[PDB]
Parts: sequence; C-alpha cells; structure tokens
Amino acid sequence: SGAIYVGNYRVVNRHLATHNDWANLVWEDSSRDLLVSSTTAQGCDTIARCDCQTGVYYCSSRRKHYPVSFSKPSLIFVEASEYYPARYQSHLMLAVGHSEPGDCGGILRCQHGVVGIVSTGGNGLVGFADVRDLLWLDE
Ligand SMILES: CSc1cccnc1CC(=O)N1CCC[C@H](C(N)=O)C1
Ligand SMILES: [Zn+2]
Repeated sequence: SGAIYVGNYRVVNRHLATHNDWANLVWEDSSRDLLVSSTTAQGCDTIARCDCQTGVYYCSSRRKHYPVSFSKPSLIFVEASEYYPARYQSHLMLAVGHSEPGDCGGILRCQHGVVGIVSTGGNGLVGFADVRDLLWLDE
C-alpha cells in the first residue's frame, strides 16, 4: 500500500495497480515494477534529482520510518512470485532493513526529496524502485 503523488501523476507498484490506474495509464514497465497513471488533482511530492545513497523509508509492517544506506539503481535478480515470473528487475536499489509483502509502496526519501518506493525485500534486505531518472514527472 503506497503511492507517490507528483503533479498530475500517481506513481505506484505495477503489481498493486488498480483498475483505475490502467484506465488512465500514462506509462508502465514490468521490468521496473512501476506504473504511472493520471490524476485530476495537483500532487505536491518533490522528487529528488540526485545520486544519494542514504535516506529514510516508511515500513507499514512496523509503523516506523527507518534510516538506510542503499545501493546505486541496478539489475537485480528477483525470485519468481505470484505477479511476475523469475526475472532481473532493473533500476532497483538494495538496503539492509526489515520488509514484509504488505510493505510495497512505502516511500524512500533523502534531504532532496522522494527517491523511490519499496518493491522487493527478504532475508534481512529491502529493495526500492528508483524514480529519480523519470524527469518527465516534474514537467
Ligand atoms: C516488500 S516486498 C517483500 C518483502 C519481504 C519478503 N518478500 C517480499 C515479496 C517480494 O519481494 N516481492 C513480491 C511482490 C513482487 C515483487 C517484485 N518486484 O517482483 C517481489
Ligand atoms: Zn538526495
């Protein structure tokens, strides 16, 4: 459960996208587990445009925010699941942190703003879908 509301867009995990998200689809990528749809209202989330590797993420499963050190967006292998077959997910950042399946969508942010959303996790790690390269969300 979680979305980024920037301007006239709504950024969500592709595996949790609703029927309304597909009826107003702007762009989607299975490799990135991202789906951007349109909204009528004007979102106020600031997207970070940077090369940060430290920030704070929100953990629904513990109702706590956590400071984490994270990796550069890369091509990481994600085991098979009930949404996607076993594949390499691109633009993914890993950190040491608690994660549960109901934690997808939780925001990651640095001093500059929103970095990405929780997408993968397991074995003591947590993985984030990066949104800093998507410069069109601001424009
Ligand atoms: C926060 S997700 C999590 C956390 C702890 C343990 N297992 C998970 C589950 C997970 O990693 N998923 C399931 C949903 C689809 C994901 C994907 N991008 O393909 C992979
Ligand atoms: Zn930053």
